[PDB]
Amino acid sequence: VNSFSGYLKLTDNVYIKNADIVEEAKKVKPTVVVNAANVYLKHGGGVAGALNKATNNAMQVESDDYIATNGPLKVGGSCVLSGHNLAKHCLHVVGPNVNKGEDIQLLKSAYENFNQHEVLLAPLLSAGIFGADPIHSLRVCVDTVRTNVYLAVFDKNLYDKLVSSFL
Ligand SMILES: Cc1c[nH]c2ncnc(NCC(C)(C)O)c12
Ligand SMILES: [Cl-]
Repeated sequence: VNSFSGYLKLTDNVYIKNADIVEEAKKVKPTVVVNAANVYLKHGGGVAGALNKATNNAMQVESDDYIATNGPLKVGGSCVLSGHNLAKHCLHVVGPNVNKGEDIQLLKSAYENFNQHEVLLAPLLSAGIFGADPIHSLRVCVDTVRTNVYLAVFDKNLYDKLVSSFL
Protein backbone atom coordinates (compact mmCIF):
# COMPACT_ATOMS: atom_id res chain seq x y z
CA VAL A 1 0.00 0.00 0.00
CA ASN A 2 1.23 3.48 -0.95
CA SER A 3 -0.16 7.00 -0.72
CA PHE A 4 -0.80 7.51 -4.45
CA SER A 5 -4.48 8.49 -4.64
CA GLY A 6 -7.09 8.98 -7.32
CA TYR A 7 -5.28 7.02 -10.04
CA LEU A 8 -6.92 4.87 -12.67
CA LYS A 9 -5.35 1.38 -12.90
CA LEU A 10 -4.13 0.33 -16.36
CA THR A 11 -2.18 -2.95 -15.88
CA ASP A 12 -0.70 -4.94 -13.02
CA ASN A 13 1.70 -2.06 -12.28
CA VAL A 14 0.82 1.15 -14.20
CA TYR A 15 -1.54 3.84 -12.89
CA ILE A 16 -2.56 7.11 -14.54
CA LYS A 17 -4.02 10.40 -13.34
CA ASN A 18 -4.82 13.78 -14.83
CA ALA A 19 -2.48 15.74 -12.60
CA ASP A 20 0.29 18.32 -12.48
CA ILE A 21 3.39 16.28 -11.65
CA VAL A 22 4.71 19.26 -9.68
CA GLU A 23 1.64 19.38 -7.44
CA GLU A 24 1.50 15.58 -7.21
CA ALA A 25 5.15 15.46 -6.13
CA LYS A 26 4.74 18.05 -3.37
CA LYS A 27 1.77 16.12 -1.96
CA VAL A 28 3.06 12.53 -2.07
CA LYS A 29 6.80 13.18 -1.63
CA PRO A 30 7.57 9.94 -3.49
CA THR A 31 10.83 8.09 -3.23
CA VAL A 32 11.44 8.79 -6.94
CA VAL A 33 10.07 11.48 -9.24
CA VAL A 34 11.07 11.14 -12.89
CA ASN A 35 12.17 14.21 -14.82
CA ALA A 36 11.76 14.53 -18.59
CA ALA A 37 15.41 15.50 -18.98
CA ASN A 38 17.71 16.35 -21.87
CA VAL A 39 21.32 15.19 -22.10
CA TYR A 40 22.59 18.55 -20.84
CA LEU A 41 20.20 18.59 -17.87
CA LYS A 42 19.11 22.08 -18.97
CA HIS A 43 15.68 22.26 -17.34
CA GLY A 44 14.18 25.04 -19.40
CA GLY A 45 10.62 24.05 -20.20
CA GLY A 46 8.12 21.28 -20.27
CA VAL A 47 8.08 19.02 -17.23
CA ALA A 48 11.75 19.75 -16.52
CA GLY A 49 11.29 23.52 -16.50
CA ALA A 50 8.32 23.19 -14.14
CA LEU A 51 10.00 20.78 -11.71
CA ASN A 52 13.13 22.91 -11.58
CA LYS A 53 11.05 26.03 -10.92
CA ALA A 54 9.39 24.23 -8.00
CA THR A 55 12.87 23.63 -6.49
CA ASN A 56 13.71 27.35 -6.73
CA ASN A 57 16.44 26.45 -9.30
CA ALA A 58 18.24 24.09 -6.88
CA MET A 59 17.70 21.24 -9.36
CA GLN A 60 19.49 23.26 -12.07
CA VAL A 61 22.40 24.17 -9.77
CA GLU A 62 22.89 20.51 -8.82
CA SER A 63 22.54 19.46 -12.46
CA ASP A 64 25.16 21.92 -13.69
CA ASP A 65 27.66 20.46 -11.22
CA TYR A 66 26.73 16.94 -12.37
CA ILE A 67 27.38 17.83 -16.03
CA ALA A 68 30.60 19.66 -15.25
CA THR A 69 31.89 16.47 -13.59
CA ASN A 70 30.40 13.75 -15.80
CA GLY A 71 29.52 15.26 -19.17
CA PRO A 72 26.18 14.84 -20.92
CA LEU A 73 23.86 11.90 -20.55
CA LYS A 74 23.05 9.58 -23.44
CA VAL A 75 19.68 9.73 -25.17
CA GLY A 76 17.90 6.80 -23.54
CA GLY A 77 20.00 7.18 -20.39
CA SER A 78 19.45 8.53 -16.90
CA CYS A 79 21.03 9.66 -13.68
CA VAL A 80 19.81 9.78 -10.09
CA LEU A 81 20.06 13.16 -8.37
CA SER A 82 18.35 14.77 -5.40
CA GLY A 83 14.59 15.18 -5.37
CA HIS A 84 15.02 18.43 -3.41
CA ASN A 85 11.69 19.49 -1.85
CA LEU A 86 9.68 17.28 -4.23
CA ALA A 87 10.85 13.69 -3.62
CA LYS A 88 13.72 11.79 -2.07
CA HIS A 89 15.36 11.31 -5.48
CA CYS A 90 14.87 12.60 -8.99
CA LEU A 91 15.54 10.13 -11.81
CA HIS A 92 16.46 12.32 -14.79
CA VAL A 93 15.58 10.25 -17.87
CA VAL A 94 16.33 11.34 -21.44
CA GLY A 95 13.73 10.21 -23.93
CA PRO A 96 14.26 11.01 -27.60
CA ASN A 97 13.20 14.52 -28.65
CA VAL A 98 11.48 14.19 -32.04
CA ASN A 99 11.85 17.92 -32.63
CA LYS A 100 15.62 17.23 -32.65
CA GLY A 101 15.37 14.26 -35.04
CA GLU A 102 16.25 11.69 -32.38
CA ASP A 103 15.36 8.04 -32.95
CA ILE A 104 12.04 7.07 -31.36
CA GLN A 105 13.25 3.48 -30.82
CA LEU A 106 15.34 4.86 -27.93
CA LEU A 107 12.08 5.44 -26.03
CA LYS A 108 12.11 1.81 -24.88
CA SER A 109 15.68 2.20 -23.60
CA ALA A 110 14.59 5.35 -21.74
CA TYR A 111 11.74 3.53 -19.99
CA GLU A 112 14.05 0.65 -19.03
CA ASN A 113 15.66 3.02 -16.52
CA PHE A 114 12.42 2.91 -14.52
CA ASN A 115 12.98 -0.80 -13.76
CA GLN A 116 15.82 0.10 -11.39
CA HIS A 117 13.27 1.62 -8.97
CA GLU A 118 10.44 -0.23 -7.23
CA VAL A 119 7.97 2.70 -7.36
CA LEU A 120 8.07 5.94 -9.35
CA LEU A 121 6.02 9.01 -10.15
CA ALA A 122 6.59 9.97 -13.76
CA PRO A 123 5.40 11.72 -16.91
CA LEU A 124 5.11 10.05 -20.29
CA LEU A 125 8.58 10.06 -21.82
CA SER A 126 9.04 12.02 -25.06
CA ALA A 127 5.53 13.52 -24.78
CA GLY A 128 4.83 17.24 -24.71
CA ILE A 129 7.68 19.31 -26.14
CA PHE A 130 9.76 16.23 -27.00
CA GLY A 131 7.27 15.76 -29.85
CA ALA A 132 6.35 12.07 -29.65
CA ASP A 133 2.83 10.68 -29.76
CA PRO A 134 1.77 10.24 -26.11
CA ILE A 135 -0.38 7.22 -27.04
CA HIS A 136 2.77 5.51 -28.29
CA SER A 137 4.70 6.59 -25.21
CA LEU A 138 2.07 5.05 -22.93
CA ARG A 139 2.18 1.80 -24.93
CA VAL A 140 5.98 1.61 -24.63
CA CYS A 141 5.73 2.36 -20.91
CA VAL A 142 3.24 -0.44 -20.30
CA ASP A 143 5.26 -2.89 -22.42
CA THR A 144 8.64 -1.98 -20.85
CA VAL A 145 8.26 -0.94 -17.21
CA ARG A 146 7.77 -3.82 -14.78
CA THR A 147 8.05 -1.82 -11.55
CA ASN A 148 5.17 0.24 -10.15
CA VAL A 149 4.76 3.46 -12.12
CA TYR A 150 2.29 6.27 -11.39
CA LEU A 151 1.90 8.43 -14.49
CA ALA A 152 0.82 12.07 -14.22
CA VAL A 153 -0.73 13.51 -17.39
CA PHE A 154 -1.05 17.29 -17.21
CA ASP A 155 -3.53 17.87 -20.05
CA LYS A 156 -7.02 16.68 -19.08
CA ASN A 157 -7.97 16.44 -22.75
CA LEU A 158 -4.90 14.31 -23.42
CA TYR A 159 -5.60 12.21 -20.33
CA ASP A 160 -9.07 11.15 -21.52
CA LYS A 161 -7.83 10.04 -24.96
CA LEU A 162 -5.07 7.85 -23.50
CA VAL A 163 -7.61 5.97 -21.38
CA SER A 164 -10.35 5.59 -23.99
CA SER A 165 -7.84 4.42 -26.60
CA PHE A 166 -5.93 2.22 -24.16
CA LEU A 167 -5.82 -1.39 -25.28
C1 LIG B 1 4.60 20.64 -18.41
C2 LIG B 1 4.15 19.90 -17.24
C3 LIG B 1 4.06 20.48 -15.97
N1 LIG B 1 3.60 19.54 -15.07
C4 LIG B 1 3.40 18.37 -15.75
N2 LIG B 1 2.94 17.22 -15.16
C5 LIG B 1 2.83 16.21 -16.01
N3 LIG B 1 3.10 16.20 -17.35
C6 LIG B 1 3.55 17.37 -17.90
N4 LIG B 1 3.83 17.37 -19.23
C7 LIG B 1 3.04 16.72 -20.22
C8 LIG B 1 3.15 17.22 -21.67
C9 LIG B 1 2.41 16.24 -22.58
C10 LIG B 1 2.55 18.65 -21.84
O1 LIG B 1 4.51 17.23 -21.93
C11 LIG B 1 3.73 18.54 -17.13
CL1 LIG C 1 5.98 19.06 -22.18
